[PDB]
Amino acid sequence: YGVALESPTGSGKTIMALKSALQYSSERKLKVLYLVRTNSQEEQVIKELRSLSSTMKIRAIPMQGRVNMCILYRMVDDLHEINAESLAKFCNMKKREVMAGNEAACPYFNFKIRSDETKRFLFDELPTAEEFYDYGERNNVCPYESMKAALPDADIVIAPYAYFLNRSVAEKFLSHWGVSRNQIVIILDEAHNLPDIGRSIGSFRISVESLNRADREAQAYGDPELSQKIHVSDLIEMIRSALQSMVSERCGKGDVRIRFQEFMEYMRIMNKRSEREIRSLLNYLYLFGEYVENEKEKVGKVPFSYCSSVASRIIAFSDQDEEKYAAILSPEDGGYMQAACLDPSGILEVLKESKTIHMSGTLDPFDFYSDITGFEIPFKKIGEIFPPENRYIAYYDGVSSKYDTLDEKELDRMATVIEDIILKVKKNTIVYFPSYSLMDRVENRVSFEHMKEYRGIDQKELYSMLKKFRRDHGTIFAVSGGRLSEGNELEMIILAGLPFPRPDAINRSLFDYYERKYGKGWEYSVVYPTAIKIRQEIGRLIRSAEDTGACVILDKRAGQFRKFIPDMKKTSDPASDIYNFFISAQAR
Ligand code: SF4
Ligand SMILES: [Ca+2]
Repeated sequence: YGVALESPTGSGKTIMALKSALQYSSERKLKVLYLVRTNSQEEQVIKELRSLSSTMKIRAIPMQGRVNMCILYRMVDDLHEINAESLAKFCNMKKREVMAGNEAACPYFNFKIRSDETKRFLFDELPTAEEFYDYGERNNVCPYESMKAALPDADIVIAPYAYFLNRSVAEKFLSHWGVSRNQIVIILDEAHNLPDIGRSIGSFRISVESLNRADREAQAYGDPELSQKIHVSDLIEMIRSALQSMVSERCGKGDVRIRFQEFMEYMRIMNKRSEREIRSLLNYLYLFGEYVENEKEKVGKVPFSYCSSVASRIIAFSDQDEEKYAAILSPEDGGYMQAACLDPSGILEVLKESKTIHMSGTLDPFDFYSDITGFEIPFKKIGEIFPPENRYIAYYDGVSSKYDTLDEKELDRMATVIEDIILKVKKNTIVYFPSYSLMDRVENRVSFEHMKEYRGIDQKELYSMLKKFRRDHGTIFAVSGGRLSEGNELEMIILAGLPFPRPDAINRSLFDYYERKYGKGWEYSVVYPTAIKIRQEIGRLIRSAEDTGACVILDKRAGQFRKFIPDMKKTSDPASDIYNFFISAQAR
């Protein structure tokens, strides 16, 4: 039901896909779906599809949910949480008012949704979703409805994972396409993220600021009596103080694992009631949400209720999840409790109901991906092989890690070794750190003109640095997991510390899960993901068979990763060996 392929990185990954997935494609009616995580990857796919469009016929359109593609809803209202359901009701009512006679109701709903001009743009130019949104904006035509209008005559579709893996959304999506999950083919772009996408989509949380929000909604819409003497506002106060007492009492320096029944226990003891009562009041809150939703709708607002969406998430929290999820409490962002999905096999399972094709270029040992993802498929290493002498991977002793976030002494060795390498190699380097504290500690010990990448991010200032990166000079600092992971220019990578997952309660839980299941919690929850994080930087450094680069790791326990990286070396003088490597590269 699936195939996993590995291509050496860059400009090819998605061309190879249709070149390895014209198999089936259209001889058995099938539709080609392209799932993508970030919008940055989306366009790296679409740019490829655009190139091959002149080769032979392909009719593609990007597809995304109203949550992204509805223009109106951000002007009419602006909520801090939202969902596809509420936007459905909202929009359907607007379309009613337009079709009834009030075109102003929603000025983006008109003939242009079905016009040749619009459909020409979608197929002949094949924009990204962000690009087709902009088109729609300037042309006063709804992007979403346009996509859905163009969909039934589309052979190929490029959508986010979070769109399709939303069960209720996928059903409407396919009901309009005409295709069924039998008649589909799904290409999983950068499928090395599949495990993480599952755990992400699967998880949910109830945060204090979310209760705060429902509290204001409660006051807005009557704050009626749920029980005789307990109002909506009172119930919310009960639920927030359960959470706050839990965060106060249960956790210190950060996250903590708790048991799901604990919240209800805290709920029961504090307020002197049993489950029946608390379950009921929680239900009566969801019902109030339903009232709020109806009341917002009949006015013309987006019918989204914080009390409705909170009610369900608490019910969901307290009810299921004991085996495949973990109950994490957290002090962050006022506090929240979370259902951390530890095993994404059950979320991703819906995919093997269609034919899947797992594209990456970075999932070295497949067993881990198969065991984690729960995908029992063949694995082929389809990719014309780049020579190993064109690459240089090595790890270094000096900066010996007895602790993972301590020792000023061994942090000086981190600064010096870096400074020796960059000043001597003199090439376009980016130094990934495992955290912001180590990067900030190193930067003030270091004394060379570099380029920061601190929290805040914002899309505009990311390019301002990227402009000066490609053009002149060289060095850039970044935290590994950050947004420099989304991209000639590059040449050397200095992993200033091996990018392990943080001492989370979640990562602790994941270890336990893959300890109780395979007796290898370390290999499954720490190493394999870290190896795949590394390989990715190595992969984004060398994309061509004629491109060159180096990648050092400053870590004493980096030796582990030889069986994941079969051409890694070890160094005691990395500065000189990398320089000696680059002299050998220049030669040719
Ligand atoms: S037609 Fe209007 S209400 Fe519907 S998704 Fe488009 S902008 Fe939103
Ligand atoms: Ca509802």
